[PDB]
Amino acid sequence: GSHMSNISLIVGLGNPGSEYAQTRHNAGFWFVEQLADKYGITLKNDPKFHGISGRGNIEGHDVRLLLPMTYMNRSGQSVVPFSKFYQIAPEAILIAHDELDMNPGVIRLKTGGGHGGHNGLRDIVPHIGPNFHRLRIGIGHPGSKERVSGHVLGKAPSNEQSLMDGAIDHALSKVKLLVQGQVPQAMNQINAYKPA
Ligand SMILES: [Cl-]
Ligand SMILES: [Cl-]
Ligand SMILES: [Cl-]
Repeated sequence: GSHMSNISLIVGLGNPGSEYAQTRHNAGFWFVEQLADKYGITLKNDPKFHGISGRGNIEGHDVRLLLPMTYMNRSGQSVVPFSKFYQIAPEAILIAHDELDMNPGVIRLKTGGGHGGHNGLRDIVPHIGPNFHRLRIGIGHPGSKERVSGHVLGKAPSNEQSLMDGAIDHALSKVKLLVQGQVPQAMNQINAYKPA
């Protein structure tokens, strides 16, 4: 199983299919796919856990990566059984997700808290509790609430995409701290990111 607060499972939230791959609600997929390429972790089909998943070495630590293929609001149907099967406690999980309550180009590491309205996190917290870590990738808010599906399922304009891409890149550089259990330092260094 996992061991303490060394991060050993990194989940990226999103929806499957080409039609959703560039949408804001796939920000977590972007981060995990980029992380997998950085470290040479193969993301392969994982039908048992309704996802795409991988396993490999990050900086001397055995780490698993998971992209649920459930659709966002059923993400727990992948995350929960996967984490349970591999005996990964919440404290060793990082979930990367889009965050409506933060600007494009803002990124933060958070431990605990609720779903903040995010329909993927909403499907996970009831089962494993809140005590996992989150990489909150700011995407902005559309203003109004009847309109959240339109914003998160949109493809950001180029300036906003560039801001998110820079924040994600910064966070990739801090995964070494996370897999080493240096959550406080990683939090400080991630949360200090500015785009310019
Ligand atoms: Cl959705
Ligand atoms: Cl935060
Ligand atoms: Cl969160």
